[PDB]
Amino acid sequence: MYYLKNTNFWMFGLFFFFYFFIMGAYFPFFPIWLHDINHISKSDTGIIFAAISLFSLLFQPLFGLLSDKLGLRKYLLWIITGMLVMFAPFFIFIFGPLLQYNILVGSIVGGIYLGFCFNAGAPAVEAFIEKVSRRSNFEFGRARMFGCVGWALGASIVGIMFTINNQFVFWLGSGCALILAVLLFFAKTDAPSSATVANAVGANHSAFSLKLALELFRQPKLWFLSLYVIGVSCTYDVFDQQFANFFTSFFATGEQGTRVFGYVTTMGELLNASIMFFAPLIINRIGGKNALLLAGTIMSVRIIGSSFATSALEVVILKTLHMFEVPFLLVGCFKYITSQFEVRFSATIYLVCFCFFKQLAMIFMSVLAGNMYESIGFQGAYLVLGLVALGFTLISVFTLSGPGPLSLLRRQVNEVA
Ligand SMILES: [Hg+2]
Ligand SMILES: [Hg+2]
Ligand SMILES: [Hg+2]
Ligand SMILES: [Hg+2]
Ligand SMILES: [Hg+2]
Repeated sequence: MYYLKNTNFWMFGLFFFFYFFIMGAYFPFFPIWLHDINHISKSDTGIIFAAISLFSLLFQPLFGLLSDKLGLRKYLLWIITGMLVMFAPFFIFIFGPLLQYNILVGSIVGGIYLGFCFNAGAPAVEAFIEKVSRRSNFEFGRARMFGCVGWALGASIVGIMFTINNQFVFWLGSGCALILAVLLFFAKTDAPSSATVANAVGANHSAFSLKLALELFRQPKLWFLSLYVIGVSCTYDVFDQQFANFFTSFFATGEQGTRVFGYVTTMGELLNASIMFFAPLIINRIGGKNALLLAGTIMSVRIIGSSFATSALEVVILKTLHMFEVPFLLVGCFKYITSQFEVRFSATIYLVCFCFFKQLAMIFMSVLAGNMYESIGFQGAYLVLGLVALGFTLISVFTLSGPGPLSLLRRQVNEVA
């Protein structure tokens, strides 16, 4: 019972909530803002994203690999709030008024960093946050699942306030988020007490270097998954960047796609959370490769089925699919890698693939798409990618590591012993 009476948690669980609320604003209703407010084109919206990644690549490495040597000092994660402070002004006064104010290239860029206060940041947050509750102990797997209510809830009500007014919203971005978020930095915690008074006494560190990667580039198990991720991911994550202006049309007004598109993500959280608190064994029984393979066919169905969307309702089910696979793509991504590759390579794997590869591919495939959408329409563009996507999955069938090699009852045991 070191929670109801204890602080940090009862605190860093709020900051952790009041953050995602900012998400529930940004990441869902961005395209809408762009298209529906800045009447911005489909081959140009593309650029926005294409641009982002470059900084969700160009940052996660500088960030991520800093936060370590930061300690329990809040310095980084403080100058992240000094952004989510200036949300409104930026967005209304300099983002769109640079985008819309036609001069695009040059400005997208000059506004693709407050893109990091989410992608690079979010982890930089979560990460730093646990060390906060690795010290004043409790477990945060009960603290984050506190901050996962803010996005769910932040979604619905922003869909509503967006129609009421697409701008009141950019003001809860600052208040709703900044002030409180950073006011939750006055009760803050520090100074190392009955364990680890240096970065080596109790809590170690997980490093990566040159020659490991050179041994990874060596390993084939990589090249094949490195494919599955670059092929069937970068891909499907394009479909999702703009599968909103597609969703919207189908309905009566604008207060439809919107007021209700939000209504779905939201009603598609529980469905996601209640699936996962479950997914573990579901996976360690179903294997790993298959847990991705499953994750695969779905997202591919999703893409494909979208090139056929003739009904609004449809796109409403074509949606539920999404948060119906992220668990498997996520839980799968793990229980697999850590089952086919060396513990030492681990973290490395998550750069040689994620913070570096997909982010590159995804960067281009956003523009290939960007244009393409406006060449055969979402639908047609959709008939392309989706097919491409579902194409790699089939391959990957042969490309991925077996469910039981020569040492699974000898090389892997970590959750068992
Ligand atoms: Hg907010
Ligand atoms: Hg791709
Ligand atoms: Hg969650
Ligand atoms: Hg993942
Ligand atoms: Hg990177």
